[PDB]
Amino acid sequence: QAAVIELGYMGISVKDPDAWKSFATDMLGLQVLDEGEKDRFYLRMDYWHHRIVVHHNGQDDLEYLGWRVAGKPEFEALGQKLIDAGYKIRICDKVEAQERMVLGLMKTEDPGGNPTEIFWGPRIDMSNPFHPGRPLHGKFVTGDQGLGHCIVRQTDVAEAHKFYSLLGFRGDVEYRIPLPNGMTAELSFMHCNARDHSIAFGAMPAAKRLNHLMLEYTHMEDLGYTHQQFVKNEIDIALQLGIHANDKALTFYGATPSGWLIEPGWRGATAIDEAEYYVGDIFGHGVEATGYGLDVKLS
Amino acid sequence: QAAVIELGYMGISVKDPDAWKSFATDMLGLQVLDEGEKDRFYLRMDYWHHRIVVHHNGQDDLEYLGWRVAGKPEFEALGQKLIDAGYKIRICDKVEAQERMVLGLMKTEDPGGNPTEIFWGPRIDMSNPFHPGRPLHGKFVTGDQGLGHCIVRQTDVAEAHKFYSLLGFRGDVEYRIPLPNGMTAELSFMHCNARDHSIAFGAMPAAKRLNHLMLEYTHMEDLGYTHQQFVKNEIDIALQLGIHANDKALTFYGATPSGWLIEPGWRGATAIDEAEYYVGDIFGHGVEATGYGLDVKLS
Amino acid sequence: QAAVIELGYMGISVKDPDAWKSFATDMLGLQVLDEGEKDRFYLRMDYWHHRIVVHHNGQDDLEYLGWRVAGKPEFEALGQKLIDAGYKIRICDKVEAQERMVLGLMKTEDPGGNPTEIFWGPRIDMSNPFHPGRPLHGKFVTGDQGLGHCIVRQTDVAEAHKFYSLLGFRGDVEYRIPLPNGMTAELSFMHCNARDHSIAFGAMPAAKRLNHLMLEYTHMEDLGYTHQQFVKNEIDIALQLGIHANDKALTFYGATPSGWLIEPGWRGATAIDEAEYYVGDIFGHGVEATGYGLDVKLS
Amino acid sequence: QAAVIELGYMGISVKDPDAWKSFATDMLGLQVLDEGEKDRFYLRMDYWHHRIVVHHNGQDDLEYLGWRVAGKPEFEALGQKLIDAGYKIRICDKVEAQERMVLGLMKTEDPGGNPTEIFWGPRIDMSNPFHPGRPLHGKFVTGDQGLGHCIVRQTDVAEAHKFYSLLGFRGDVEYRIPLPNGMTAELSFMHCNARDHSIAFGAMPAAKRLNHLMLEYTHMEDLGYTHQQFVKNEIDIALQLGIHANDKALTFYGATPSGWLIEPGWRGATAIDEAEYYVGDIFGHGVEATGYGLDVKLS
Amino acid sequence: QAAVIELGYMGISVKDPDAWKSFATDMLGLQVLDEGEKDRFYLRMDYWHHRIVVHHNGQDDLEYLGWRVAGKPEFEALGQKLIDAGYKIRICDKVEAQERMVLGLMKTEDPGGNPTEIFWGPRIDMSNPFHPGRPLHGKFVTGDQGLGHCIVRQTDVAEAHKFYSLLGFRGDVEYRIPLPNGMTAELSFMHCNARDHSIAFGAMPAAKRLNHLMLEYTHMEDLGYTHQQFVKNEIDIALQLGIHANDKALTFYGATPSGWLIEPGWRGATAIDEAEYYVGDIFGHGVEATGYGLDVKLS
Ligand SMILES: Cc1ccc(O)c(O)c1
Ligand SMILES: Cc1ccc(O)c(O)c1
Ligand SMILES: Cc1ccc(O)c(O)c1
Ligand SMILES: Cc1ccc(O)c(O)c1
Ligand SMILES: Cc1ccc(O)c(O)c1
Ligand SMILES: Cc1ccc(O)c(O)c1
Ligand SMILES: Cc1ccc(O)c(O)c1
Ligand SMILES: Cc1ccc(O)c(O)c1
Ligand SMILES: Cc1ccc(O)c(O)c1
Ligand SMILES: Cc1ccc(O)c(O)c1
Ligand SMILES: Cc1ccc(O)c(O)c1
Ligand SMILES: Cc1ccc(O)c(O)c1
Ligand SMILES: Cc1ccc(O)c(O)c1
Ligand SMILES: Cc1ccc(O)c(O)c1
Ligand SMILES: Cc1ccc(O)c(O)c1
Ligand SMILES: Cc1ccc(O)c(O)c1
Ligand SMILES: Cc1ccc(O)c(O)c1
Ligand SMILES: Cc1ccc(O)c(O)c1
Ligand SMILES: Cc1ccc(O)c(O)c1
Ligand SMILES: Cc1ccc(O)c(O)c1
Ligand SMILES: Cc1ccc(O)c(O)c1
Ligand SMILES: Cc1ccc(O)c(O)c1
Ligand SMILES: Cc1ccc(O)c(O)c1
Ligand SMILES: Cc1ccc(O)c(O)c1
Ligand SMILES: Cc1ccc(O)c(O)c1
Ligand SMILES: Cc1ccc(O)c(O)c1
Ligand SMILES: Cc1ccc(O)c(O)c1
Ligand SMILES: Cc1ccc(O)c(O)c1
Ligand SMILES: Cc1ccc(O)c(O)c1
Ligand SMILES: Cc1ccc(O)c(O)c1
Ligand SMILES: [Fe+2]
Ligand SMILES: [Fe+2]
Ligand SMILES: [Fe+2]
Ligand SMILES: [Fe+2]
Ligand SMILES: [Fe+2]
Ligand SMILES: [Mg+2]
Ligand SMILES: [Mg+2]
Ligand SMILES: [Mg+2]
Ligand SMILES: [Mg+2]
Ligand SMILES: [Mg+2]
Repeated sequence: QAAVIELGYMGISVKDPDAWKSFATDMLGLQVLDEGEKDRFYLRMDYWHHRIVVHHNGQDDLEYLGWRVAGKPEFEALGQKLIDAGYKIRICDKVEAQERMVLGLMKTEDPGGNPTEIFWGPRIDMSNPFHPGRPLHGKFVTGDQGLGHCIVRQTDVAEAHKFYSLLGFRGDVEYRIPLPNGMTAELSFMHCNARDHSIAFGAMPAAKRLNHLMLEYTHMEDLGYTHQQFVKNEIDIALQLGIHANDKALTFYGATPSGWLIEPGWRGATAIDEAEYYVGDIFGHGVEATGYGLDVKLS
Repeated sequence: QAAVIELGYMGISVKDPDAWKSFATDMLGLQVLDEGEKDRFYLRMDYWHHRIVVHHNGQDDLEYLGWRVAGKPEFEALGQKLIDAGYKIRICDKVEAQERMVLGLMKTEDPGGNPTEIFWGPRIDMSNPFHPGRPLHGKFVTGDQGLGHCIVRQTDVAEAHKFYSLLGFRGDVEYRIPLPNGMTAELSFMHCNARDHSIAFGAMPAAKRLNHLMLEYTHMEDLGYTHQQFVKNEIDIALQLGIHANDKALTFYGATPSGWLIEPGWRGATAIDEAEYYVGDIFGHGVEATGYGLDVKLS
Repeated sequence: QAAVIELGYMGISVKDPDAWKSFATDMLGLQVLDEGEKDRFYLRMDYWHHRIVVHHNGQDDLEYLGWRVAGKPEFEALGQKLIDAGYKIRICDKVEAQERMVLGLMKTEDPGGNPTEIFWGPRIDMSNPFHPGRPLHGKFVTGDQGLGHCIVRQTDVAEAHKFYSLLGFRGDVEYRIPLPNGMTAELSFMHCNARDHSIAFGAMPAAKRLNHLMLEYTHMEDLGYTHQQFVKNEIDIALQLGIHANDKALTFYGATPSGWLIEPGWRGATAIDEAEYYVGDIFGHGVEATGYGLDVKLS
Repeated sequence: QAAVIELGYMGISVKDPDAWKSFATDMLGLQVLDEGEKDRFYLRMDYWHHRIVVHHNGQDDLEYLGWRVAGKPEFEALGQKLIDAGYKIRICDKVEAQERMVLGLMKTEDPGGNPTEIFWGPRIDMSNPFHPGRPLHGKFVTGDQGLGHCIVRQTDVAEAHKFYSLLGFRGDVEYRIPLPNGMTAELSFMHCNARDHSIAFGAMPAAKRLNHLMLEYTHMEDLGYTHQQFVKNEIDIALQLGIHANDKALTFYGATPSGWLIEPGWRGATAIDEAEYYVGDIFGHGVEATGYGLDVKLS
Repeated sequence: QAAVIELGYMGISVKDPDAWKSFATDMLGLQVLDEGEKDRFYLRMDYWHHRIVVHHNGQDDLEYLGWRVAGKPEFEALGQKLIDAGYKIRICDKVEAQERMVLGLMKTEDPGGNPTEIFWGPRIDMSNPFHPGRPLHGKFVTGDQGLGHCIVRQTDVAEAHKFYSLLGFRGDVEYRIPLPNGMTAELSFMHCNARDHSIAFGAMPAAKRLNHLMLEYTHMEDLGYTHQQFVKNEIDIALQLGIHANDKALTFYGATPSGWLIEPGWRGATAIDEAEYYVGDIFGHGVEATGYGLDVKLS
């Protein structure tokens, strides 16, 4: 059955490109690639030409998520599936596909308004191995798991679930978290490969499309050094170190120059098709810096 | 689903059979088998009776590619599939099948005019283990991967892709290579088993059906010795040693007595169903000898 | 898809039960189980209550082959498949099923006239571990591979193939063996599990239903001792020690007291779905004693 | 502790070099190497320049056994050990060492009169991989196990044992075999590496220094084919196929053109330091052709 | 027994430090570390503070080899062993040890005049992971194998062998290579850990202490890219790509800015204690650029 197989790339727009270059390299160990374009640069994690496009003169938010399918037959099948179900899509011409450096490209929006791209045939620069922006003990976990995961804004969880399910994702409510005001927040997490989740959401108020992006190190030492960099440089940590009940990953959440959060992590477990839920994390992920997309403790 | 499972055998015709015997044995380590026929001999690589038929009084080009299916049910299913799709096929009688030493045989041509045979039931001489034409450290990689791969001539890539897809192959454009004249050459690569590719093509001008045949050694030492044989004997090397971005194989391309190229290699990676593309090889495969099927550098 | 999964049991009839008890125990290492019945006894190989039923006052030939399916749903599906295709079957009542010690039983004949039973739910005596009729270094290869294999008589190979294919077997002509008279004998071999073949046949003249039964030792030492027993006791060996091209097993063929052959063996390879053929065995299996079901050399 | 580590090479002399070339290649699969010397040629089994030197104008017997030590320090230590114990040795000059193609060489005789050489630094031709004299499924077992083993003549087992023990071998009486005349033959077997034995002997009357040489195939198929070659060509088999109780190897013993026996085999077990004994082999090794070094059955 | 366990560090002096920084980073992928010292900088390969010290205002040759022992007890034992055998050593004070960044240090010269240091307790910067001077697919092989190997000048091979044997190395003559003038060059290779050799030499005329330094990549792709860098930048290659008979490594030899050779390589085999010799390499290592420390082909 035709399905999305990974979060292949994403685009963000920023107001301060120079701050983003220093942040990405020094704080995270990502590689900056500048192709001489006036309005954008790239961040690499592996052999792909890029994983993140960073657009200038921007909004400090997500621009697009790029979801990969295996090839042209799955691209065509999924496109027709979306059309048959009543979703509005546009099949892109050669110029637009070349902009993203993919062989085939279609554009749509998810039910929450998040620009969503489906593509086949990423550009891989095997001649240009990843070279991190600071020394690293290891590298990033990508491969069959794609670049990482995001929590994005939604207005109707059922509608969002319908859309991502059509795309081949699996998952449902995995957390029922008590809120300070007596309500219970339901968070849904969906997978499309071995990464425990690639997309997640609730129907929570949010000023930005993007709540956080999670990037995963192969080595615990790089995660620890990254955490220390945030502390040393007095960068806000919204949720402190902890371990998630679903994916078993060791992570924290820190501010980016755009105000949405980065979640550096290590040791994510394999996705499971069998739905379960929790009322909190294993421990940690307590609130430190207030006033971010995540103001409430997870355990 | 019924599908081609390997490149089982191939036939070539040559103007100089004696030169071909010395080339195949000394330069490559293939085994010559002469069954006393006036007009042909065989080259072996493994337990199969043969992998290559070498016809005399010839054209210095490919005569046929022989694609294996698992058995009679898949043979019949694929035959009917070709007929239903409007392709012209001929089901061969016992005499023609016996000529190829197979249990069932059908003949057609691919959209580029390359004679294409589909068969089941190869003859295996378990009593006669491979005995290479020169001493070898190892042997050849065949088995589930078939004999090797070819690049062949096509006039319409989309039509070629349709035909091979019907036969059960998977793959698409994997290289977009800049050409000296400012154009971009698109090369497509298709697999039917664990070998990264078994057939590949672009819509490129070509005097011969066959651009090159790739044969894979189990041992790096045999590849190195083969490379040294080409250098020592001053045989043209069209593309020097390098590593492909798609299959990760260490290979070079040298002249055969027929003028098309042999690509001896080592360390091919497992095929992947997920389409990606590159703008060049990892490195190497630079042009040395000019005037062959490949005049342009691959990295 | 519903299919036969193993040769579960078989029945033979004999004129000399006492000779058969001594032969089975001393020459082969099978276990004799006598349940006090006037007209039969059993031979064991493993935890099954039995693998071979030996009927008295007999014909020195095969009485029935018992083919297992996984359970009742597959039994019912296969029964209906046979009926729909025009084959005559009888679904057995409780008394007949109890005679065979199975939970469900149907009876038919293959196109060559060989009585064929299909059943589910064999009786396993876990409380009664196999105890061989002579000391053994090892045991027998059974399990997922069933008891062994037989070559049986057929009058029309295509009809036989159709029947066994309906039952879920796979396989075709694997040998084209030159005969002394200038003809070529075609032998077909079919599998229904990991055993390289469980049933095989050609359209060859035969006085008996059963040409041979093959039983496989886990240990080479037991095969060698068995071979030595045949030599020491001057029991006819029709085909001497050799190795088959298809299953790679080390075997010989010796006379039983019933005149059909036993093929003791060791080291059978895993079945393959990809059809190939040979013109002889790896070596050995030359003719020694003449006048048996196999009078012609296999290599 | 300084010790012999393998049977590295051996020398034989023959009356019929041409018969020996055909025998070694066709019957055994050894590689003939002729360096243009008037009086000798070589047999190869692996990457070593050679394992067996075949001298012309000879006696149809063993000329020397060449025992390897790890290096110069062990060579010197063992030389001094032999001198201290009262054995007569000669340290060879450069010319004599070069004849054997070794870096250091000493010559002596064992207590039975068998010329015995101790050396370090064999010549290995890594550029020249083994190329068998007939097609082989596999190759030979050499490496840490050396070339094979011999039974040689002795007049005093205790004296022989003392000598080989000084050289670093371990082992003792492993067989007490009943003889037709009512006596019991004691055979001793000694190891110096993982090969179950490299040298063995009893105090038995013998016209030749060499009773037999055992060579081990990696693949059972090559052993079987070799056995079939002896049968087909009507070459005397002194002891038929069987399995040894000590090393668990499948072997037979056949005549060479020199009248002493070759023991082709397969599946030798790892040497053990713990002494045990047997009164016969597992089975087989019965007498067929009479009048050879071995006239008595082993089981 | 106390012994040297690896080539831990080395010092070189150069006339052109800027050329060396560009060469080391771009051509080899080494990491430049400048600690602000006026007269030296460092090259890193791994977590060690450094592996190579590069001194300014120099002689374009080796300054010292630094051989590690396990700890203080082995340092003291080896020091006393050298004194007892009549070698001149100096035990260094704290200032000299701190210069090398080691816990204990002694200085001597080998019999060929090559400055030789023995130390315990290297400085490891676990906080500062290796960051190569160009992007790399992999990293370097160091660890238990130390930094690499050198061939250095000697005037008396027996004396050199005595010295290195006292230090705990093992090895002897491994090559007897025919020279153009009819002589035979003997080369000796010694190991002190799993690296096939760490030091090697003959008694050959040489203008420099250092003939070559070998550095080993984990990944074949980095070796290939390095080879391509030498070709592209028209840097002299003295011996072309080939494989050594002793260590089985794929290597070539290229000019450094100091005129002695670097030998980049991949796939070195484990050292063996059993001495063997060869008359050439497996193949390759033919002469290209003349006028370097190696003017003669190795195969
Ligand atoms: C900000 C921006 C710039 C270019 C694009 O193609 C896009 O999608 C967004
Ligand atoms: C919500 C939104 C609107 C426009 C943008 O360019 C963007 O990144 C986000
Ligand atoms: C907890 C949360 C915060 C912001 C979001 O956009 C979301 O989907 C969930
Ligand atoms: C649950 C799961 C695990 C691994 C996968 O590759 C996948 O698609 C789903
Ligand atoms: C592994 C670990 C250690 C300390 C923490 O506070 C935590 O959340 C996790
Ligand atoms: C509650 C939760 C679980 C896993 C995540 O990756 C995350 O961001 C939040
Ligand atoms: C040249 C040639 C000869 C015989 C054939 O069967 C064939 O296909 C081609
Ligand atoms: C193009 C072509 C035509 C005829 C042949 O026999 C051949 O090998 C090729
Ligand atoms: C690059 C190339 C050259 C010749 C061909 O026939 C082809 O398909 C591709
Ligand atoms: C991609 C792939 C890998 C292995 C196979 O056997 C196959 O058919 C396809
Ligand atoms: C492994 C390797 C070594 C050298 C080369 O030039 C190359 O292309 C590959
Ligand atoms: C560009 C390319 C990649 C892989 C191949 O086998 C080949 O011949 C060419
Ligand atoms: C001879 C015989 C006896 C009983 C049976 O049930 C049978 O099938 C055959
Ligand atoms: C052919 C045949 C007929 C009756 C039997 O009982 C039997 O075993 C065989
Ligand atoms: C060779 C052979 C002999 C007897 C048979 O019944 C058969 O099917 C095949
Ligand atoms: C070819 C094959 C191998 C194993 C099996 O279990 C089977 O049913 C078929
Ligand atoms: C393993 C083996 C040994 C001897 C033989 O004759 C044979 O056929 C097989
Ligand atoms: C020719 C052949 C192959 C395999 C067998 O089991 C057999 O009985 C015969
Ligand atoms: C017969 C013979 C010839 C030369 C030798 O060196 C030797 O030991 C024996
Ligand atoms: C006993 C004996 C004597 C001389 C030889 O040359 C020989 O090979 C054997
Ligand atoms: C049994 C035997 C035969 C000959 C010998 O030389 C020997 O040592 C033992
Ligand atoms: C008994 C034994 C086993 C292995 C060896 O390497 C050895 O020297 C001894
Ligand atoms: C494995 C084997 C088979 C038959 C024999 O006679 C023997 O000795 C060994
Ligand atoms: C009795 C015996 C055991 C092992 C051998 O190798 C042999 O030649 C004899
Ligand atoms: C050239 C140089 C400079 C400082 C040192 O300590 C040394 O050994 C060499
Ligand atoms: C031979 C030599 C002399 C002095 C040095 O500083 C040096 O590096 C080498
Ligand atoms: C072959 C060679 C060249 C230079 C040296 O210093 C050496 O020891 C060996
Ligand atoms: C020969 C060898 C192999 C590994 C080692 O660690 C060593 O010291 C020696
Ligand atoms: C692996 C390899 C390939 C080509 C060569 O020339 C060589 O020496 C080694
Ligand atoms: C002849 C040789 C072998 C191995 C080496 O590392 C080397 O430099 C030279
Ligand atoms: Fe997250
Ligand atoms: Fe190719
Ligand atoms: Fe059989
Ligand atoms: Fe023996
Ligand atoms: Fe070297
Ligand atoms: Mg989940
Ligand atoms: Mg592909
Ligand atoms: Mg089969
Ligand atoms: Mg023993
Ligand atoms: Mg060595």
